[PDB]
Amino acid sequence: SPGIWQLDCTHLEGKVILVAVHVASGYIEAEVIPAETGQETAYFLLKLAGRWPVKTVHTDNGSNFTSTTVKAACWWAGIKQEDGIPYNPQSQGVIESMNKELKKIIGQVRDQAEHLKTAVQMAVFIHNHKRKGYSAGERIVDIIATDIQ
Amino acid sequence: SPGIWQLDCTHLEGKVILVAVHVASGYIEAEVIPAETGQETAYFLLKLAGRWPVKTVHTDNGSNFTSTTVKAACWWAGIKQEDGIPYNPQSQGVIESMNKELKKIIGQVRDQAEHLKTAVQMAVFIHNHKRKGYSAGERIVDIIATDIQ
Ligand SMILES: Cc1cc(CO)nn1-c1ccccc1CN
Ligand SMILES: Cc1cc(CO)nn1-c1ccccc1CN
Repeated sequence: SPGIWQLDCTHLEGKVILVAVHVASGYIEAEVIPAETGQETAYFLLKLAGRWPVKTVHTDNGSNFTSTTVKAACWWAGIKQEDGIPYNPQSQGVIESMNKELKKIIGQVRDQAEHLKTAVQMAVFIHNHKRKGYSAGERIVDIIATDIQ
Repeated sequence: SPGIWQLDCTHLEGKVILVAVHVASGYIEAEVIPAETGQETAYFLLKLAGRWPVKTVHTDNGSNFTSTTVKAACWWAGIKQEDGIPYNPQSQGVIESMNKELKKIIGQVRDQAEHLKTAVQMAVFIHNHKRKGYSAGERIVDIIATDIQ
């Protein structure tokens, strides 16, 4: 469970926001992309896995699960590619709630930012620092550190 | 020291590679950008600080130190902006050695990847996972976790 991530794709301003959630902590990384292609998803996973110890990724949909390019990136980066079927039904609600929260924060910034990508990274910052009391950023580091030891 | 990062800008294929190094661990994040502007550097720092607890950044040059946009990003993200003057002269050598190493890895993968940005992220992955025996990725998490506790 320290190495389990879930992909999530949401839309805003006619643009695509690709999100990776560290399931145990709620910590996220995100990027704005023109469209969710296998290539874009593969590149995003490469970046993620160079930065955190990504053991398993639950893909956000069947197209990214099927994608040879995504499979190739998972092979390259040593990631077990899995489906994202909500066997525990609460998983749908959790992801939906996060997308709502993220969009709310995006709305709260951007009087401040010209470009959506800046607003999305501001939202990532606020989400990961928010105390709920530890933050998601604190939880992910503690979870992974405990695993190392 | 858990929160201290150093910026580093290096060049390859007529392109700019912007690197942030976590000084205590040797862990890095990097991106390819068309040119090192204040705007690009500011955005890079925003991304970094949303992902790791960035307390202090030693800027890579005087232009980024001076930049109002970089100063604004540091304000936004709660980062202390500092110079990168090598008061300890070994710091020059360390950064140069890292740039050499990074370019070497890029060369080793360059044929697997069409685009330089992909090769750079492969290099980030290899660098952060390399056992020296802990990896830089392991060291950064342990350093920050110990600071939290
Ligand atoms: C790791 C990764 C990211 C992307 C997409 O940018 N492709 N791969 C990949 C995967 C396997 C082989 C070659 C490549 C490079 N094309
Ligand atoms: C945090 C950050 C990154 C960048 C550059 O993309 N600017 N800022 C910034 C900083 C302060 C205010 C508004 C903005 C938004 N322009």
